[PDB]
Amino acid sequence: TNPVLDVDGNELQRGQLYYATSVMRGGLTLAAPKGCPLNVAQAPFDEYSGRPLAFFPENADDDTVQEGSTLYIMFPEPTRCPQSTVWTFDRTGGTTSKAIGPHNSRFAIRKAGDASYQIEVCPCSTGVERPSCRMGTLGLAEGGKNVLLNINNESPH
Amino acid sequence: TNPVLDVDGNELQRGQLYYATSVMGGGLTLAAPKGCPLNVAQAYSGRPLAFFPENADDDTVQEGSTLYIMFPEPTRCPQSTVWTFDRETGGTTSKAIGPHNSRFAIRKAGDASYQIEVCPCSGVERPSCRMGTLGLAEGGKNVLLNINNESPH
Repeated sequence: TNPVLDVDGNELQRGQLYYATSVMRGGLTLAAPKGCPLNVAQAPFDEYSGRPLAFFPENADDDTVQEGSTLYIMFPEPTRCPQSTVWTFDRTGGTTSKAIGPHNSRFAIRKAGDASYQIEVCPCSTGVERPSCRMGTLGLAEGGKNVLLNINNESPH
Repeated sequence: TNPVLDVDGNELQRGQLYYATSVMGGGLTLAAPKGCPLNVAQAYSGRPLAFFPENADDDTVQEGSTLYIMFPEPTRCPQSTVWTFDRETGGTTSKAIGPHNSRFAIRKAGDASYQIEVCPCSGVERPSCRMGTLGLAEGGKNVLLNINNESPH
């Protein structure tokens, strides 16, 4: 079909760590003030490569992530907030609080991937949007005409 | 200290996925009725685990030093897939992280003798099989011994 590749030329595997490193204006993190639900945001300083992401297709298969097929995204690291590190869309931006739902549509928790300077994210089932940097306390993710292009590079290889 | 080896004689890493398989039957999963939150349960080999020392150091899981345990997998419940002793007396799913001093029922520990075990540290005791629909996890004197084996290696 059309798998999503990493910066080395290799496919994306489910449960494996990748950085959402940006070819645009770095990676993504979990950031919110004071309290709790962390919101998905962009990494601040310059050593901040970001936090590693794990992508999980909805159906068990050959565990390869493909372009356009729906999935779940999560930061598989423990956080200071009790909410799930899996991505939710509020309808606002992306939060961390996501259940999983293998029924019919209406579930602002399923994302997807599609190409352009690499791949992109689509909060879609029948197609809703394509997130971009919010921009202003934290570089949150929303949806725009100028959209956040990122390349997925693997944490230890 | 002494590192927790996995079943192949190799150390436990952090982030690396491990199945906490029993020794006499099944691994650990997340389980509850049709209502949230989820509790750690026993049974398949279960669900994979992930261990995170509270210090970013050698990146080895070692005997005694505290750590967080998480299921790095998406769940049907909004709560964190990181462990949290409930103290009201099972293992739940509101895993926060705390660098403050003691009184934090989320950090755990490893203890040898099977091979390794678990402990709620910040210790109180060692978790057992709870048997409280599905078999949860409580701390007791009839401990639950598990062994850590790796998922694609």
